[PDB]
Amino acid sequence: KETAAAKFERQHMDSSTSAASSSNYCNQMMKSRNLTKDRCKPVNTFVHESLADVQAVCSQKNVACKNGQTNCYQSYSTMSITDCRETGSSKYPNCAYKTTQANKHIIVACEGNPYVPVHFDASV
Repeated sequence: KETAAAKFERQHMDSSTSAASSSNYCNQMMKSRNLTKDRCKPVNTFVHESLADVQAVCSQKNVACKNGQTNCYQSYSTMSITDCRETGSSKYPNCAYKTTQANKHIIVACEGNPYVPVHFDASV
């Protein structure tokens, strides 16, 4: 089955673009990354950075996750991110999202050897 690390990349990484280029970015990416296949994922963040730069966060500032786990890390630097959240009209299978671009620090949970992101916790 898909590993947690691979799931993180599919759900949260977009090294192919430097920022969201239009209001339809989230609609298209949520679909393309299969985040709308079985239900409309309510909220999601994409990170417009290299994979290595995001993986490196696992060696940056430790902080407890929202759920209390202690394997979370905040990036030292801000990153280009896109916030995706369902619009009021979103209704499966016609999932619909508001695209918001931002430059924020990220907080990720990490696991494994290599020690890599497995969950996106927050943009801050």
